[PDB]
Amino acid sequence: MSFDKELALALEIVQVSCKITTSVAEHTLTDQTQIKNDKSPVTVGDYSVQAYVNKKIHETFPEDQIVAEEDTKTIPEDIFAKVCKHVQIYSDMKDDEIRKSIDLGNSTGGKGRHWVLDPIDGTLGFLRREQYAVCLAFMIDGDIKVGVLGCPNFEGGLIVAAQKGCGAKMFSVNDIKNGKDIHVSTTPKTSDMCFCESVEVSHTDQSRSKTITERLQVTKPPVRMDSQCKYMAIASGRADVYLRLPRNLSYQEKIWDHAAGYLIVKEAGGKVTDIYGNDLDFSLGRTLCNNHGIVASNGILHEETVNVVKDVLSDLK
Ligand SMILES: Nc1ncnc2c1ncn2[C@@H]1O[C@H](COP(=O)(O)O)[C@@H](O)[C@H]1O
Ligand SMILES: [Mg+2]
Ligand code: NA
Repeated sequence: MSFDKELALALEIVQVSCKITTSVAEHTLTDQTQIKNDKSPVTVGDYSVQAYVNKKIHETFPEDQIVAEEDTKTIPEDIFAKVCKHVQIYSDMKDDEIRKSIDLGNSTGGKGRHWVLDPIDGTLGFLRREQYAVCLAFMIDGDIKVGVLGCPNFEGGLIVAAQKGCGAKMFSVNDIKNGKDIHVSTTPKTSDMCFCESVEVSHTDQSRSKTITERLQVTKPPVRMDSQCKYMAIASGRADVYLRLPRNLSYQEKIWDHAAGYLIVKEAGGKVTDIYGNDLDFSLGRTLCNNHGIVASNGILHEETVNVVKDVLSDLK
């Protein structure tokens, strides 16, 4: 009823993944960047991490399906070229296996055993040379069992990991053998809360979080940061609350944006719901289709915050 094996695999490959991303970042970023048709960026690093991880997962657990962000549908010839080369540093795949590996990420989730991957979470914070994450989780019937977040730029480079029921833990990117426990903060007044949110204005409503926090009488200004590294701040007590605020009722959050962090905050003693206080349902596919937005906190302040968020956002459509 424990998942030691799934968890040892994830720490192993998230840690290499981090080596892969730091080394991709050693070069100029432009000639390594693609603009998806939807306008979002994706880099040589995303494809390299996802090729390596799907390969390692598929070798070790031949029956599990993978849900991951990227695919090869369209991926320019010269980017692919560089992926290939970054990949062969860590495994012997020919350009063939690499494409096949990246394309294993097409599972629709739901029943059974699924791995959930963000090869680079917050790709923009990666071009920004600021916060970003390799995000891996393992679930069964939409219940998260293992979550790993590797964050090469946060406070020196840190890896946090949790399996269900067994607590939360922090590692250096350099040593995944020696970890420490990790518990959310004990902050009991919302006026003393440090709150966090995305840097991008398209990913969260920063005008309304201002309103919410001003009502909660928050003194300090938001720390704006990219990626699931926001869940990792909640979990280690560096931040108090984390808001992700929608502008409509039609955006559905991707499960590779939330699943690893979700379990890590809960194991470290906090609470994660949506903006109406409902628990996240990871069993309805590739997105959290029965949820609207995110509230992640240290548990102490959750309902107090949710009440004010419900209200500032009762007009979504
Ligand atoms: N309209 C949107 N609302 C919320 N999240 C989004 C939206 N569009 C894209 N995203 C996701 O936000 C993630 C990055 O969030 P962040 O790093 O917090 O800015 C990406 O992985 C996107 O999938
Ligand atoms: Mg990404
Ligand atoms: Na992402």
